[PDB]
Amino acid sequence: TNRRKSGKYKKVEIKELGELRKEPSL
Repeated sequence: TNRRKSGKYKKVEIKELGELRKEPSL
């Protein structure tokens, strides 16, 4: 069921990088 696995990492790709986006550090 690859579609369900992909969705988990897709959240991280946006949010976890989104923490750095809060700026300056985190």
